[PDB]
Amino acid sequence: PTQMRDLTASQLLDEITIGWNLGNTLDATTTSWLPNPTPAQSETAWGCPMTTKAMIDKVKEGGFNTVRVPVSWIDHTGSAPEYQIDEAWMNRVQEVVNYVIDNDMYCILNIHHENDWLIPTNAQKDSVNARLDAIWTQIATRFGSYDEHLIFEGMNQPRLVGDPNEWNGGNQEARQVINSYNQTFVNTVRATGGNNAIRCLMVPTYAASCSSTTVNDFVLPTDTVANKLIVDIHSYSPYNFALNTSGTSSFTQSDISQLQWTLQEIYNSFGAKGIPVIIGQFGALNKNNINGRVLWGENYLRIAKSYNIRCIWWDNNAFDTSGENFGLLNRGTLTWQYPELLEAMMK
Ligand code: NA
Repeated sequence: PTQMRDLTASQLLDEITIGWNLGNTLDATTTSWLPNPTPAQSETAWGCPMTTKAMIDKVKEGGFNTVRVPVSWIDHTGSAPEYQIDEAWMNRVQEVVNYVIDNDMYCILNIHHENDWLIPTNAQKDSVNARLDAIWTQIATRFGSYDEHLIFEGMNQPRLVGDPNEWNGGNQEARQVINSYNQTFVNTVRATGGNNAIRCLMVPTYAASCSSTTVNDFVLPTDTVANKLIVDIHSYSPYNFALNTSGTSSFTQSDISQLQWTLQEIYNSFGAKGIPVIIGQFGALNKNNINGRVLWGENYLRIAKSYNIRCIWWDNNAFDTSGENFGLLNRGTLTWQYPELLEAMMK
């Protein structure tokens, strides 16, 4: 176990500058077509090249001092009830985490696309809580020796898949059950002891969404140490410009006003109430609209800083694919594909 400062979440978040997601990488799943992938088969399954320290070096040089490492464990988790995590996968995750930690950066490690089993209903609650404890015990034990620069995030976007309001707050039952899942995660990490007793921990709302219904029903977990919990909100806003592939590519003054209200709501919901909050995912799709995204990006970061809210770009290394093109660092050439946009978010 390494020497660790006893920092509050607010103090830790003030040392972050801006963050970068290693997207569509260790979070890639193959569930429907390749059971039991080896670590490399998963990491490359969605088209990204295998990750290198040189990549993270470049992220740091670009002005980011924090990397979120989204990790999907489902394809690497054994049968119930032991839910043994494949040793080779745990080893590879640790290698990538070390690319960040060895760069003196902050690192956020989570569980990501677990929705096949992580279902927020009363019927599933006991079974899901049992598996959360099984896997977070393994993960927290492997990484317990790390200092304050490593943050555990208990879940990504827990939600009611298939429900008419899946992406609209679900139902009250789902929002309340997610409170139990967040509490189990905190309980499981703290029980491993050591540095994990005072590590900062991140928890999402329903779908990591900030809205009246997800905020109203949210219950901050009870903890065994003071001021170590952080809420993660994902906010690809304004929606029509930043997230909707069939929405406008123009960014207007009205969009600036909407962004002001949206990020203000994140602050008023959590930071204004003594709950530290981070925007763990944000971005704007490539719509062949560099001038629009530059104006969007300058205003997003300006407003975020005015509420002291840190932001983490979702970088999925996709530029002109058939899908969501949120790439920023071209991993194939180790070059920034849209340097104007990087500068807009670093100024
Ligand atoms: Na599995």
